[PDB]
Amino acid sequence: NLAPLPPHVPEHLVFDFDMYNPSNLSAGVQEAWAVLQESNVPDLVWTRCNGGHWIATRGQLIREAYEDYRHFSSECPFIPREAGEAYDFIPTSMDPPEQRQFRALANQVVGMPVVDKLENRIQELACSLIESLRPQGQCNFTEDYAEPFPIRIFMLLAGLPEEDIPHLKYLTDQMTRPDGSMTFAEAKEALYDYLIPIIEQRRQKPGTDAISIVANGQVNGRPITSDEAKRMCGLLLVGGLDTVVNFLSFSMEFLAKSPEHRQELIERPERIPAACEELLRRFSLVADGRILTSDYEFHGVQLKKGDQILLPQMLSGLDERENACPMHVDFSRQKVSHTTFGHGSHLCLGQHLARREIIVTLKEWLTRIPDFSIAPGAQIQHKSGIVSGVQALPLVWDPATTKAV
Ligand code: HEM
Ligand SMILES: O=C1[C@H]2C[C@@H]3C[C@@H](C[C@H]1C3)C2
Repeated sequence: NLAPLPPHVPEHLVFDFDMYNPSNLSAGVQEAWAVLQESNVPDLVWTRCNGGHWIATRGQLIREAYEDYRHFSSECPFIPREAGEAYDFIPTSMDPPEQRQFRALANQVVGMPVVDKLENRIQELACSLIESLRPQGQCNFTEDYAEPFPIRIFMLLAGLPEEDIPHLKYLTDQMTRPDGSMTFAEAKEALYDYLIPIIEQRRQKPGTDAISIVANGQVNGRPITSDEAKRMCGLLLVGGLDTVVNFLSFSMEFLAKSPEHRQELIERPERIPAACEELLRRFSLVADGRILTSDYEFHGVQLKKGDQILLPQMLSGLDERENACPMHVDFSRQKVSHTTFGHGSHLCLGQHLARREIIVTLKEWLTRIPDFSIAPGAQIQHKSGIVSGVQALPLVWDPATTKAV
């Protein structure tokens, strides 16, 4: 289901890439996308899939377009257009200067200072989860770790019931990796139905949790509106529930297949941080976009007002012009170049938290379970979308090679 090519589009710029179901999926999701960067592919393509939209294929263009909010508006950041349109999250669906007051409040909630306060819990949960798995000699890493670890931390931060996870997680997933089961607007509303009463409650009676702080915040000197708070909290949820979770499964699938990479990290822990960045570059997973505010000519291509463009953050650090031998994982790259957390005014406030969680996982897993692999005859499936993911991750190990801490 291809949409008819609009008049302004040169047919030589056509490359029908399905962000929800790319052709090379079996190879790995990063590998499916990376098709976009082959020699046969122009820098700026038009896809007839998912209603028709441009895609920038190179790090140089992606960065440029991210910097340029004047032309590339966040007002409609998701594809398909109906999704982009229903999209009302704060501060993500706003351009500067309006975005700033909101970002500033989001940052109070998820920023460094919060990470620093949550450290011991992050550590405590990881060690608790891993120690619990260790003696088993096998898990479902996605379900057994990647999901609980980050989500239980977020639930704790937000002051929400762990019981709500399954419902919440389903809804967040419909938004990034739609099933057809629900439209975006519907998923969005259900999430909002959830949030509304909570916000009310926290406006009347303030906690110290993330939601209580957002609900009672000041922005441009006056108090945040209930609708505003609902719109920030909605984003905080998708961020917390759908990001780190997918990231850890890609990284663990790689560690499982690469003993040499595991060893390195065991012997020379001083490299953990560097390895983390390199994993963030290699297993990049987010792709959203922007909307043209007007007619514009970008790198010789005519963009029309209202066109959407996908600016795949995942792609920048996969770009040969940015990284020599991109698909190769090398812990000692002189320069790890990526835009994994985005670029421009919308750079991820949740990045400090995301790194702390990744570094603790790596440190803590490798300590106790140094030797593991993917289960004999399990087939690892990737899933593509706004945020890509791994279906299931069956791991096996010999209990006897583990170390109790
Ligand atoms: C590996 C993990 C993550 C990745 C790769 C990631 C990626 C991104 C990207 C690419 C953007 C900007 C998108 C755009 O410009 O439209 C973004 C923004 C944001 N992310 Fe992260 N995210 C991650 C984890 C988190 C976490 C754990 C949270 C906190 C709950 C979070 C909260 C946010 C927020 C609040 C923004 C909006 C900032 C603004 O609009 O000014 N993210 N993220
Ligand atoms: O609306 C969202 C923004 C862009 C990406 C990452 C995070 C959660 C979802 C998908 C921030």
